[PDB]
Amino acid sequence: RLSAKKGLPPGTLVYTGKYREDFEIEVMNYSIEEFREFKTTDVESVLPFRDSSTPTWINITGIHRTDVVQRVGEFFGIHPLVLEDILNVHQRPKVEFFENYVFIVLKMFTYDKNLHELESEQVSLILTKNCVLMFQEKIGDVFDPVRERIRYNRGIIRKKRADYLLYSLIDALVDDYFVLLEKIDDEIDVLEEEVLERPEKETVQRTHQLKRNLVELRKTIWPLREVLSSLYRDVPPLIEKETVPYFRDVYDHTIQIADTVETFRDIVSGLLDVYLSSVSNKTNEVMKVLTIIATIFMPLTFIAGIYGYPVVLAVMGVIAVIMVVYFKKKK
Amino acid sequence: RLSAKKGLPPGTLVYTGKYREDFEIEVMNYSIEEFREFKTTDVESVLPFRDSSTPTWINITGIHRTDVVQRVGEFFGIHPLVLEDILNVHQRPKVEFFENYVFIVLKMFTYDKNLHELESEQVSLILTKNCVLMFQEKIGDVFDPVRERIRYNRGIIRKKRADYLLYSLIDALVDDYFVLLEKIDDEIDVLEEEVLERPEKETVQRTHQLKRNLVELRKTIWPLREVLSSLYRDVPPLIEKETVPYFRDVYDHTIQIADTVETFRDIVSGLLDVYLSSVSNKTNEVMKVLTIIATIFMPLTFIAGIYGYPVVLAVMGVIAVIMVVYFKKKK
Amino acid sequence: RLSAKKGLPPGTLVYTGKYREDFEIEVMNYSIEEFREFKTTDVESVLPFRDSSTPTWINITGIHRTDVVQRVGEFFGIHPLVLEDILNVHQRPKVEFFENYVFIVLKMFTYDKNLHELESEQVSLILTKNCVLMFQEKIGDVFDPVRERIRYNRGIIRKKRADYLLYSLIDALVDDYFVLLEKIDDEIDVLEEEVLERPEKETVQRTHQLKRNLVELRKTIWPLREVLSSLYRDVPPLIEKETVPYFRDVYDHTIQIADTVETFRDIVSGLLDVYLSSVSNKTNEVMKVLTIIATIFMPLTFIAGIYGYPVVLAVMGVIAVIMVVYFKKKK
Amino acid sequence: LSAKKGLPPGTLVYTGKYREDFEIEVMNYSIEEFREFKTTDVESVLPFRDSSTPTWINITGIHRTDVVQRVGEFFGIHPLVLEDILNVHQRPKVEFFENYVFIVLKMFTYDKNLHELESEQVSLILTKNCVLMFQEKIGDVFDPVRERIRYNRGIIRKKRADYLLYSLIDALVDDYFVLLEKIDDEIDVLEEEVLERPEKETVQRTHQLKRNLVELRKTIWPLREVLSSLYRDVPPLIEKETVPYFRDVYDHTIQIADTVETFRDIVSGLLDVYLSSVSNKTNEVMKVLTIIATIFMPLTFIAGIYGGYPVVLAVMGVIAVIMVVYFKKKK
Amino acid sequence: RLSAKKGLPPGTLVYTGKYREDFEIEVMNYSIEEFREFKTTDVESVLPFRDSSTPTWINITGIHRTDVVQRVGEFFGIHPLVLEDILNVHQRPKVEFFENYVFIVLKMFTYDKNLHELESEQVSLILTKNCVLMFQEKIGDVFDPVRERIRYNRGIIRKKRADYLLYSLIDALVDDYFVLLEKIDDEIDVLEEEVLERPEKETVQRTHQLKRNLVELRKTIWPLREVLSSLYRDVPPLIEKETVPYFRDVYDHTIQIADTVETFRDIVSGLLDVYLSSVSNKTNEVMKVLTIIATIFMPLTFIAGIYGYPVVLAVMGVIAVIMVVYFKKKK
Ligand SMILES: [Cl-]
Ligand SMILES: [Cl-]
Ligand SMILES: [Cl-]
Ligand SMILES: [Cl-]
Ligand SMILES: [Mg+2]
Ligand SMILES: [Mg+2]
Ligand SMILES: [Mg+2]
Ligand SMILES: [Mg+2]
Ligand SMILES: [Mg+2]
Ligand SMILES: [Mg+2]
Ligand SMILES: [Mg+2]
Ligand SMILES: [Mg+2]
Ligand SMILES: [Mg+2]
Ligand SMILES: [Mg+2]
Ligand SMILES: [Mg+2]
Repeated sequence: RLSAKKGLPPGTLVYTGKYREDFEIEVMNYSIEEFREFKTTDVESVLPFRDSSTPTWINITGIHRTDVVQRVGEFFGIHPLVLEDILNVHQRPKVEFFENYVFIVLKMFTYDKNLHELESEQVSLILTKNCVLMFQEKIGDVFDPVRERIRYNRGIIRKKRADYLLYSLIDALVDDYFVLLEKIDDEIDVLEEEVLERPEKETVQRTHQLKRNLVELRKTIWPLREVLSSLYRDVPPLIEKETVPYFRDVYDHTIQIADTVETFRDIVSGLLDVYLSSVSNKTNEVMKVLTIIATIFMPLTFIAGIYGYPVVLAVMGVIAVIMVVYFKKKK
Repeated sequence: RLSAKKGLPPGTLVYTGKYREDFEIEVMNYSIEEFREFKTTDVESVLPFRDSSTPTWINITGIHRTDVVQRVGEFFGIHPLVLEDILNVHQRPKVEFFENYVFIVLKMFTYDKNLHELESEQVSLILTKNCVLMFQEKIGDVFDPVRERIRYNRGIIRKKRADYLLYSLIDALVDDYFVLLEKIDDEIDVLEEEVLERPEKETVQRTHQLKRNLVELRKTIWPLREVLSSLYRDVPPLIEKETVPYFRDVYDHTIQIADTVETFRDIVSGLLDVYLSSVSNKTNEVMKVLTIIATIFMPLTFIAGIYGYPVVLAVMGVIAVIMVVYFKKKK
Repeated sequence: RLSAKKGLPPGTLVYTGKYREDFEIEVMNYSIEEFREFKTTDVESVLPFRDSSTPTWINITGIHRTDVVQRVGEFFGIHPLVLEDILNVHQRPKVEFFENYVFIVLKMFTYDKNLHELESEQVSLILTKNCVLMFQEKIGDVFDPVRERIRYNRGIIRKKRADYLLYSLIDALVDDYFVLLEKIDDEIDVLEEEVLERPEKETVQRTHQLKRNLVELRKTIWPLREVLSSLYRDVPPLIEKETVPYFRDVYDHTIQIADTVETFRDIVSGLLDVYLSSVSNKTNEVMKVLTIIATIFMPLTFIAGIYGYPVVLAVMGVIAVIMVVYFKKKK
Repeated sequence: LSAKKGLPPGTLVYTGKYREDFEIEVMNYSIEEFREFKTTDVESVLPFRDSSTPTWINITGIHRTDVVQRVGEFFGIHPLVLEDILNVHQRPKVEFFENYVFIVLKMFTYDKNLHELESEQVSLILTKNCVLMFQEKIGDVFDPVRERIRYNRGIIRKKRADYLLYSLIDALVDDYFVLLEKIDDEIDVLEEEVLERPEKETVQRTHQLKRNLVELRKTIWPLREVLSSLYRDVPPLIEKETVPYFRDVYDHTIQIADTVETFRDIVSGLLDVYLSSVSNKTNEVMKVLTIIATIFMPLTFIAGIYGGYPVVLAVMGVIAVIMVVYFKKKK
Repeated sequence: RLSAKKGLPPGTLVYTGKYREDFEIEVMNYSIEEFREFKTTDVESVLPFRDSSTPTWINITGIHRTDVVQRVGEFFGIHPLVLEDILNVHQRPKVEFFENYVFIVLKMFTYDKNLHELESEQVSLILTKNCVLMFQEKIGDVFDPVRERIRYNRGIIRKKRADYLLYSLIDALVDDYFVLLEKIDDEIDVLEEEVLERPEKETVQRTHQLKRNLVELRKTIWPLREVLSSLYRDVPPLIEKETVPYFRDVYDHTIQIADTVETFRDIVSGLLDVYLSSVSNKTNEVMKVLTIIATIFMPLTFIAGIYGYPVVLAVMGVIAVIMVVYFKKKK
């Protein structure tokens, strides 16, 4: 549903999401020499991989299938509290370190331009033995470049173990926030136009909309930085002075992303005061126009009114040009 | 608000609340095999349970009955300073660890929609031997799902000891803040309508009212996070590498709740500036309308006035349509 | 008053106060069995008490008598730097722990309602041997309930030693901040009326006045929290696992008072923006009234003016009622 | 001027603005006797380096970089320190070297009525039995300290050179109280003009004061850190001797910081108070326009339809007093 | 030119910059005795210098030449992750310490006055053995004074080793921020003119522009302080109690720069509210002018209108001077 699933016992596997469309399993098992890869929708087929001596990346898509999550969960010996965190998708990103596995929760965003609105999808990962278990809400992810790298043997991914695969997955995900930040920079640039130039009713709507989107963004990003901070200065089954430099590089991007997001909160928050000033000033002009038209034709209509002749007209042009050369000392 | 109860000695048991309606004791004593449960209003009947070898949940409702709190207090060996903390309900949530008992104070909120106003109830808990003493201000709580779990033997609560009962009750209370958060989100959504759309006198009232409610909400939630932080990374008679994972899960929700509350403070604080801009932009129109009507009929009334003929009327139509085709360059 | 007392040597006893009215000494010496109490204005009479084996509370009122403070100071062996801190009354509250005495400086406030203005008095205390030396600026304090408790043997104060007397004195003073907070809450409640309802010139005065008063209040309360924090987690001649729980209870109120004060800063800071919005929105009405009256009687006065007949009056009523049934589509 | 770029680390440039005067001034003293003189020949003060009795060498006019160099080398002061002496745009600070303490402070001047504040840097070096002092321009706050050595007041003559350093820092810190007093006056004057004399130059002074307060805070906060460091640290500062004295300056330092925060806070609101005073006058100016408008608009119209007589005047007084008794329902 | 370079393996050397114009290498190898210096565009010629026993400063300009960076990188044994950080030009400044080298990334700014806009260039440094490798985007730097010092044997740079050269290069770069800060102080001084004096549409543009520039500036300066904080209290191959005092001096400038940047954020952020008030008040005055002209010539045009004689004119002068001596009680 949404943020209530109340009075249920601790271990209860409920998908609180909204995507119940697809379901797919996808394995990739690889070594320095060779690699295999397949999709199935039968779970019992991927369970043997728990015991590979070679890296495997099991990617379960469509976790609305709580049955499936439970089965994989029990088989790999994952705590029910963890499985529950997998299936509840309104949640702090986070990392927890257990005996024989690392658990990570991350968000993966989408921004629709022009209908200025942003959705997220939760991704969970579990490193354990030679496996990276991945859990997703819906088909469509940012991990495609990583598949190619295993498939077409690019980079060093094939030489390296399962922890480096975790790295590689996290790095693909963090990098995507750069795409997202670029799109948001464009809305900001568009919006600081309308503000001091197209003053309007729907212009104020979009400002607030962006501010709101930024707050949501900040809410994910700051714990995301903490995730990567934790992965970097910590380290159990992450082959150490080996992969640690790589986590640190993602940690760095994380810090960059956080900084850029603060920068936007900052720029945007002033934006309304810029609009307020653009409009109060458009008021000032309307006022001046009213006031000069008023200030000449008020006495002129008065002296023409005291009745009850080209010397009246002449006084009417004298006190009319001493107005206009007084609104040459302001206006 | 009874925020004063001054010049009384440290040990003094005064209920500073406002609920003096009901009174009830309710025991639930349980084990893996069987369970018993009853209500009474005679205190002497519950005191034997102090020495159970099996988990017990004594729940005393209506702590306006200071005499009752004193008796239970003294019998379980609870410090007078703690008993006074129980009866005084204007207070930081908190945890205090003593020799043979943990003491906890929490708040439990109620939001009345439409009459946009929020009340709270304090709940105190004392874990000690195999007991969870609970103290409440008035009938009606969030612990109902927990009773069913003991009654109908759901979950694992019956296999686990008194500390897990503590957990289970806190967990039930923390979860309720999610209900409350959802209701507040709705007011926020409703309010960012009226602000940029139904500009009004009572609209500004509700904004402030919400802001106020948010501040009160923040005041409780932040120390609440600290309560659950303390329970998690600490631990005396809380069967350790057993129940600790559970408190941690509540700790997490606490962090989520905190985060969500900052997000509302943030969104709402801007809401007045959104209103300001919605209104400064409106005034502008009333001004333009006044100014065009002014600016044509000011000189037209003047030249018609300098007379005190269809060539006058013709000049009056020429300088009237050169106005209207100049407010086609703005307005 | 006052505030500079420059280029004087370190040890210099100047009263920088403003109260030079009264002077009084008042002793209360007590034990489990019996108690004595008296007032004097002769100092040499109180000095023997330094060597009681029983708790004594010497209360010197009117420290403008720097001579007296010096005498008592030297006799109990109190550092001249401390005596100077006693007599200088613009000053962070604080605690300083010396060899054979604790020194404490606190403020004690008065809020005059209706003439919305707040004064304070400084109170100093020195625990040393079996004495609590108290120093005050002017007659009238909050310690009256404490006298009663010694006099009429209430509570446990008579069983306990001098440190518990210090506690009692501090506890009485902190509790008075509750009184003061309640009075401030009332001004806030009254002020958030005038803001969105009686918009006015003197209304803005009171807001600022209150904000100012709150800043002054925050300035004292935050270091007050630090005083009590320090007394609680520290402890020399404070009979330990005895009186510590009691300091801890004051510590708790201190935190509550701090929290409440932040809450007011928060609430009040928005209050001007509420007024701004209440006025920017009214201006609107005054504008519309001007604009309707303007917009009908501008052209009506023009056509009646083109003349220098019940078909003129009929056109004047037709275009007058097509206005009013157009301000039935707004206004 | 704070550019002096691409010069090697050791470069002695005076980046100040005061090149007027130059003077040396020694005061050497002991418990028994004291000598003091002025010179402008440096070689005369260098012998003092080896006193067994406290000396206070005060060099005024450090635009004389040659002099600073000579004293520097002779006392064995690192060129990096010497450069910090001559560069006057700089965080106040304390640096502890092998055989000396180095301290940099600011010393302010506020000119009332031309609401503007200048500073002068003071450096100090404690080393052996010397306190070297370096100033930009004649005129300092140290006069009371000279008298105390001259006229053997206080205890300065009994105590060593570290107590002299204290005495000098204490004199300088105290001066900030003078400066804070003067600033409190501007604040009190300004919160008049804001809600009472609304004006163009009123807004100027607000900003000006805000700016002054930011510069002030910039110096005061590191100043607190200087004194914090001197207090809880201590090498050649005769310990449980002079430590109490540094601590007392430390306290003033904290009081000064707290008072400055109080002003930042008070003043920051001050513009919103002005905004509200004006948006409201707007309201009044509006009402006045609107009543005058609303009666004399129709009255000028009916007198205009011609083209009756004390029956028109009577209708003109009726619809004129039904206005005024309608602006008895608002206004 | 973006910040997306997505789905590429960790080690990938892409120049994400925008300057592809020049390319140059420039070595300076020096010792106490003598020095050599040359430019080349052939890389293989500089590689031998890796093994100098004497300090060398290799400065590669035009890192768009990724091939060159790769070659120097591998030969000096620099990790591909660092190389990638060299070529990626959008990036937290930072320091990373590896086995046999220190890596540092810094920015180097340019402010164009009058077209109020600021660009930056990245500079990377690697201290390794007796080399400082420097990497730049485009010809033109701040390091010229440092070349002179080696060339014309000034300062102590020739006596000192490679770590002092690093210091010298970082010190040159940090110093330039003072130039940049001076230029920005000028815009602020100019802008707080236009705000309270030349109120205008393009005046608000520049304010925002400057705020934006400040935020970007702050983004670089803060991690910059962290860079130099890290170099100072850390230290591997930086000859310790030797060069550390020097890094500390840069550290200090860094702190100063940060403090100055906060000061500007602070000053500038209020600048819009100053403009708002300067304009709302130009509203207030325009209003008063309209309202006095209105308020006299409204009734005067009415009584001259009631028809249908020097006693009419006399009443018209009486009620015209009782207005003007009523706008001597306000206005
Ligand atoms: Cl790779
Ligand atoms: Cl359960
Ligand atoms: Cl008591
Ligand atoms: Cl050098
Ligand atoms: Mg749950
Ligand atoms: Mg009490
Ligand atoms: Mg969980
Ligand atoms: Mg605002
Ligand atoms: Mg003093
Ligand atoms: Mg308590
Ligand atoms: Mg330098
Ligand atoms: Mg320096
Ligand atoms: Mg003191
Ligand atoms: Mg990459
Ligand atoms: Mg990188």
